[PDB]
Amino acid sequence: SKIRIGIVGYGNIGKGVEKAIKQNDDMELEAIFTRRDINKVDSNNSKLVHISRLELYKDTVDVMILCGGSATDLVEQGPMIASQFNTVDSFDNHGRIPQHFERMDEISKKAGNISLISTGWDPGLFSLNRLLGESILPKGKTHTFWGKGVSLGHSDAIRRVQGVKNGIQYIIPIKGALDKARSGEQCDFTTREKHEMVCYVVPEENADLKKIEQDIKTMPDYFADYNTTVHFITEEELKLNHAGLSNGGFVIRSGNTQGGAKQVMEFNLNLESSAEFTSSVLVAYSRAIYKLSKEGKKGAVTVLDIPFSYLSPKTPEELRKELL
Amino acid sequence: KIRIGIVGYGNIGKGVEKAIKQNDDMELEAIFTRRDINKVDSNNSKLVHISRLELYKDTVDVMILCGGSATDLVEQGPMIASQFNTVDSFDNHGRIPQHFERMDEISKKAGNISLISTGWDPGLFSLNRLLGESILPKGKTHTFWGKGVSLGHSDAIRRVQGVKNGIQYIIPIKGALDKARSGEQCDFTTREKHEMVCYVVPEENADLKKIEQDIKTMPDYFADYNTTVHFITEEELKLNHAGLSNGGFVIRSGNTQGGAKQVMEFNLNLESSAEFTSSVLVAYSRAIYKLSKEGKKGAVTVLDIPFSYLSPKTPEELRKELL
Ligand SMILES: CC(C)C[C@@H](N)C(=O)O
Repeated sequence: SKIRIGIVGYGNIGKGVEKAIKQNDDMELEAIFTRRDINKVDSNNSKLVHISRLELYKDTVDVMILCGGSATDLVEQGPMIASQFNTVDSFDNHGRIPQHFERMDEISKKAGNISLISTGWDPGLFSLNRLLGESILPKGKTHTFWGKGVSLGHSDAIRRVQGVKNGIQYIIPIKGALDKARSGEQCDFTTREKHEMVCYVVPEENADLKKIEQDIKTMPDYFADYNTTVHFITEEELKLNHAGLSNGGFVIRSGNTQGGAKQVMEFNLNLESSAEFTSSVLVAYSRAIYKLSKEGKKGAVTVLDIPFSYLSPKTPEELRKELL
Repeated sequence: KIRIGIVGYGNIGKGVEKAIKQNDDMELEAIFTRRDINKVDSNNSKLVHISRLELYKDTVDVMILCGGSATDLVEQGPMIASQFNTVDSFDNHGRIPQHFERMDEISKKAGNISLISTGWDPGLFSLNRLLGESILPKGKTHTFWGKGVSLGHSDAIRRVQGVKNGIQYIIPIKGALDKARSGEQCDFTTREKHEMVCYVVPEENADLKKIEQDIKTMPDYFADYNTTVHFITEEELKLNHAGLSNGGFVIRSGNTQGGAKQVMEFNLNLESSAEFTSSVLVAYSRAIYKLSKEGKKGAVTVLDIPFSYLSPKTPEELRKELL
């Protein structure tokens, strides 16, 4: 009697979900729904099933994990899947979450299913800690930094600069800003003080390195506001040391108690593989959604509504005995 | 609007009183002391003798037990829970299963809800231990205790012979902390994570100080740690060791299929441990108030409470601001 999981999208995240499931004995992978012609994408990968056949699994999948491979799926179609299954997604457009919730709630609701939106680390785990922090320390500041990680957008930008063969960009929290937050001295940070950007560029033969550097550093919207460093490297080093699959970040609540005493709470992640971690979180929440659906819960939910006890396959007593 | 009653007025109780002031949606109804009426009327303030607890029925939504004493809670807890929704910070991990059972039985009878073992540990750290092993099933969880007093160990020493008053500190080892943070995965011994430093005021007859080294051999308390010992005057203990600060770390180091290193960390750096613990109790009282109005009865732990219940903001507001 294991939890039957369905995967939609076979990009890095779906690949990770399939992986995570192996680390979860109480779960089985029923199928991987893809758009690519399964016929040519091998056949020994017995779990692969074409997206056109999704509906045929309406009764064999307990939780459908949406790992949409960037397109219309990775934002629009989950609503179509919620109409048929209990789902879990990591919709990451913070500004549009209120709307995504509205829509998903209606569907999952009248369909009698349950849909979990925006889980992962941010949104997801960082969200939970932002809430915990301001809930426990009502008087204070909340600072979220996004650990060393790539920005697809900024990388494409770098590529539009004259004389740039190829390149990559990283956003990195500034240590000095972290140290001050970690100290109880409450304060607000300017954009320039929280994060710095680091680019590794492969120049064309003869290109005007100093020009490229400034073209990137003074680039409006993307870099103008941040201290940016440009390192020039070869195509070999680019491929070897900048796969760009890692990430991390910090959530810090710097506050004071009534008497004025300093109190600091911090939560952070260091991810060698950002995608595999997100997937692991997706799977864990799948366990929670399964329980919830069985309890007969309906509508859309966020990690903000789920007790941590639901993320574990252990019983209530085992937890209170082992972890409390 | 949430009417809070404080039971006990030590450091935590004082802390709850202050924290209530940081919550516009909450009101302090009274502070219950064990002190004899033989005080000074009430000395003004919100102080009320414990004997009058019964009288506040239907005028208190949540009783926050700031008694401070695991053993006292064993009996007093059920007592209160039979009359009010309660919130305590029962900190004896080893006996939490028993406390839950007792509090559960009672609270269900009276139709009330009792939240036990909240605080930073048990409480917040328990939450992260769970989150940690839930997201990274394959890995190792390590908990450290920042640098501060370890109350229990402070009494165990006060029970020693030639000692009449003393204090101890628990201190994480930078070396252990870094390894944990390296996603290297491994097992640590008690002696590898923390060292103990004691400060004791002896002399019950200038008593044998070297036999006071019967503290370093104390089973379950020291001996498992490199325990450094010092002796001082009780003036040098009040104006030098008002150990209010404390902190800790919960590190989950693990690997996802394929061996990629994944590290999660939660830590606290508290200038005033008690006050922090107090803010946690209040935040959770809000959650208990809500569950209460929803009709939940019986005992619960932080593991059963959705984080959204700790905030006075609405669900739509949280999704918009924090999600
Ligand atoms: C839209 C995202 C996939 C990439 C964007 N956050 C960026 O880094 O530009």
